[PDB]
Amino acid sequence: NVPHKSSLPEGIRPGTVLRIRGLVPPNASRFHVNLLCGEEQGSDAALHFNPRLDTSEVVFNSKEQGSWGREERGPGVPFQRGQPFEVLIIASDDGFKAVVGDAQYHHFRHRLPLARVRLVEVGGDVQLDSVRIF
Amino acid sequence: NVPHKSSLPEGIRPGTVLRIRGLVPPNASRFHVNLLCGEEQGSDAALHFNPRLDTSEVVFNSKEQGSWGREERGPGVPFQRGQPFEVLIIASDDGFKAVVGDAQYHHFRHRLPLARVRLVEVGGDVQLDSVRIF
Ligand SMILES: O=C[C@H](O)[C@@H](O)[C@H](O[C@@H]1O[C@H](CO)[C@H](O)[C@H](O)[C@H]1O)[C@H](O)CO
Ligand SMILES: O=C[C@H](O)[C@@H](O)[C@H](O[C@@H]1O[C@H](CO)[C@H](O)[C@H](O)[C@H]1O)[C@H](O)CO
Repeated sequence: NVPHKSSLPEGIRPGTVLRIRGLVPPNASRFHVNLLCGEEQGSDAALHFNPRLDTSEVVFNSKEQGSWGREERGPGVPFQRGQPFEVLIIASDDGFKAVVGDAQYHHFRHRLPLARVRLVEVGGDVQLDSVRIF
Repeated sequence: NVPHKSSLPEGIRPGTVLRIRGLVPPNASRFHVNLLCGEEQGSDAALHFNPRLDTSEVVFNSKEQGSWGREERGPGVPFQRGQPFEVLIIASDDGFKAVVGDAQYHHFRHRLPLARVRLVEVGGDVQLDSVRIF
């Protein structure tokens, strides 16, 4: 599938909503949504949101200087192979709210300053219908 | 039609998202989304968002101590009688972003402080499928 990768040169601020609509392929392993602080491979990640169909979990984390932080896991897995989905990633002063379907799923407190984010990437085993930043 | 009215006793903040899904009746005239600062119908309004199918405009305004402020109008009318719609009202530190469909429609600067909001009303000529505060 074609991934999404787009620059946020003015950054994101509290009140930013990333809306992602798509379908999990029937043979999917994992896909990811990253909010990154640079363009180079290995750049710091303010948020890594990683639905894992192969291991029935959704992992949240950050990355600084090449190292992963403490993993946070949401409750259950609100994604199914072969099914469409809608995700909101909502930025506040305190963190990122992940909404899947009709309910908040998990809240990830900021570890890196939000002002460091300047790129969004959506990739892995996912068919994207739309990616929008409001 | 059945309206929505729910309390926000803790107020709202940058990163609050109101997601409204519904259908505009085929003979609709107007409907509204209000963020109010009290429990009475005449309570101050931090946001009054008023799609008007009868006069082909969408009006934004605030109300304080019984008086309306300066009206703001969006570009065109992204609603149609008989059609379903999705609206996001997204709060930032600077204002409310109104998203309709796949695009930001208008940005309305705060006239009232966010901390004063404590009620959300959705009513008028509209059929509501979902009202959520994220
Ligand atoms: O934590 C242990 C779990 O068993 C597993 O989550 C971890 O995997 C990485 O997790 C990263 C996010 O913390 C990121 O997703 C990366 O891509 C993954 O390889 C570990 O490295 C070990 O397997
Ligand atoms: O032609 C534009 C007019 O300015 C018209 O829009 C005004 O309508 C009110 O507008 C309010 C929001 O400003 C709110 O919607 C109220 O319910 C409406 O009666 C009123 O006739 C005069 O103030």
